[PDB]
Parts: sequence; structure tokens; C-alpha cells
Amino acid sequence: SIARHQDDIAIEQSHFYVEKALQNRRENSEQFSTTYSFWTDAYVYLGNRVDADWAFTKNNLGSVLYTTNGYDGVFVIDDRGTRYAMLEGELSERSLADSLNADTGDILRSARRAAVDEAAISRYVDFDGAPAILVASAIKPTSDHAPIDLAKASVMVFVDRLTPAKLAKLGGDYGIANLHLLADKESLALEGTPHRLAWVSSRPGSAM
Amino acid sequence: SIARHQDDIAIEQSHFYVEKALQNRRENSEQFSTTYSFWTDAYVYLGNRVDADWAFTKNNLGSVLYTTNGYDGVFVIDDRGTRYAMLEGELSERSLADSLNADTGDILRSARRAAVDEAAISRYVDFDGAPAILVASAIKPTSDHAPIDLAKASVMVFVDRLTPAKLAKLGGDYGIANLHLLADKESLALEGTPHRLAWVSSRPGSAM
Repeated sequence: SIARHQDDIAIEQSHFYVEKALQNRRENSEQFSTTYSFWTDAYVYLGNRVDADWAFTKNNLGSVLYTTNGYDGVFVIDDRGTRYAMLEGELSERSLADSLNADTGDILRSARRAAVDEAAISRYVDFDGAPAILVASAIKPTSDHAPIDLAKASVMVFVDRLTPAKLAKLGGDYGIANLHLLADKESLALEGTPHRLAWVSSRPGSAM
Repeated sequence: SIARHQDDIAIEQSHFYVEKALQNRRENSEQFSTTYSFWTDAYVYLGNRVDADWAFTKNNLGSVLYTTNGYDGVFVIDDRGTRYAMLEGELSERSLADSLNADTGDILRSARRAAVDEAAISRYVDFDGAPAILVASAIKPTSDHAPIDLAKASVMVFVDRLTPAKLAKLGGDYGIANLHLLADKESLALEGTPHRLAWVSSRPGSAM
């Protein structure tokens, strides 16, 4: 019983699908993160003292995470701070704390707590001045193992930097035209970052 | 310069987003599959003779794949046939060949061939009389290992059965109302299956 402008309904659907594009992507990464962190061998080789031979040289948590999966940043963090860093597929001594506006200890605690329900955490971050999706899950062995103390559990962090091409492809996956970072056009703020995502206010859907 | 019926444009967008929902889901599963199959330990423990202790009892390829990730069927196949089967998180001696309308050897060869480009395969199947997404990738060790012969490579298969609840949640993720299996309403055929997916012909987008 309520009619709407063609240009307006376009704008409303287009916001819904950009937001869905971010939520679906973020939620798939969460499950990816638990797949790598709820892993007995990971707990063995990264839970205390990280083995960069097993992780990077033997490619159990290595460059493929960037070259295939798109995680610009892969980290292992504990109470001391960043224990493993792989930035664009290459090993780094750079900390997560320097790479992000978010706090290492907040992400550590949030991830340790949701591991009790077998869940990961996620949020948006500023990563080297660009928008990014962050997921993290506690490094935990599987149920056959003895009960560990999650309070000292190390946490795995995957950072997905929303570069121009990835954003471009992301919009196409959801019927959005010219999804980009904002330097007439729709936009939304990425909460937790200084960045806004923008696109042309049109009818989302097929090319047709 | 071309105007359209409100009911018609709704129908066109709704098809686009159901098709996107299947494509995005299928493509995330493909990358999930290579994450588990392009894995040196997997090649060691599943490439010849499957170790159900390492796979199921030690939860390296175990029930979590169903209870968390949603893969109703997890298989390891070689030239002899099904070497490992986990159906709804529980170990089975049932073959993939009995579970699907698709052919074990076609899926084996397709997956072996695309492993050369570091890719997986995917398609829709009839799984116990229900629609399903199938992904598969060759079990291969990582680049540091010596060149293996993919011609004898075993292949990992993840089957995602599109049950009522999963379909229901899938539609909500894309703005579709009442996405269901077909026993007035829109529908599309799942090519490679006898099944059609149906939904109410309305304006896809937000609840608003």
C-alpha cells in the first residue's frame, strides 16, 4: 500500500546487498578461521612457540593463504603480542598492533571467549590505511584432546584487505556497480574504520 | 529507455540473486576443498591408504566438517573407488557412487586435471534424492614437496546437501523469501539434478 520512487527502491536494495556482501564474506572467513585454528597440529606447532618451518616453509599456514585465499595479513598472537606475521604471503616481524587500528589484547580476549562456543570473532579494521575484514579464532586442539586452558590460548588472525580489485569483484558478485573506497553516489561507513564504501545509486541485480 | 512491470523486475532480480547465492556458496566451497586437499599431511594420510584414526578419530578430516561446515558427505576417492566416507559426521562404508547420480570416475579425472592449475571442480548433484552442491579437489602436497603424479592422486569430495533449513537460510542471506525445493512461484532447475529451487516471485532485497 506504499509506492516508491524507482531511483529510491534501487538505492535501498543496493545498500542491502552491499551489506550482505560484507556479512556473507565476513561469515565465511570466520568459519575458515576456525578450520585453521581448531586443529591439533596447529595447537602443537603454533600454540606456544611458533614454528615458521612448519607454518611457512612446510606451507601448513603459508603463502597460499594470500596467493589463493586473499588474506593480506595472517597473524598468531598471544599475551606477549605478535608471535607470527605473514604480510602479502611473506614472513614479517611486523606486529598486528602496528598493522591495525584495533587492539591486540581486545582481539585476543574476544577470540579466547568465543572459542568456548566453538565460534570466531570478526570486525572491520583500518589495515595500512585501507578498509579490511578481520576474523580471529583461538588456537585449540580437537575434542579428543584433553581440556586446555583457553585463557593462555594463542589466537589466529586473518586480515582481508578490501583492495580496489577485490571490492570490484565483490560488488559484481552481488549485482553492485563500481563498488569502491570513497576518496550522486551511495555509500556506507565501515564501522570501526575511517573508511566508507561507495557505489553508483542504481538498480542492483543483473547486467540485463 | 525501456520500462518494466514492478512484478517483472522483481522476478528478474530474484532469479539473479538465487543464482548468485548458489554460485558464491559453490565457489567458497571450492576454496575450502583445496584448503583441505592441498595439504602435505592429507597427502600422507589419505593419498594412498586412508587413515581413519588420523582423519576421523584425530579430527583432521572429521565430524566437524558436518557439525560446523555443513558437508553432509565427505569422501576420498581413487581409481578403486570410495576409500573414505563420512555421512552426516559418521563413518560409512557407503560409496560416493551410490550416494550420487554423478560418476566417481568423471569426478576423479576432472579434479585431477584442474589440480594442475591449483583449482577445484564443482557441480550440482542428486544426493539421496535431495539437491546438493558437490566440490572436489585432488589430494596434493604443497610446493616444497617433490613433483607428484596427479594421475594417481586421490580426490577429496565435499557434498553440501541443500536441506529445507539450509535453503531457507541461504535465501535470507540474499533477500529471497521462502527459497525451497519444489515438490504463482518462481523456480529454476538445478542443472545436473532432477530438482528445481522455488521461491515467491517478489522484490528481492530487505525485509523493509
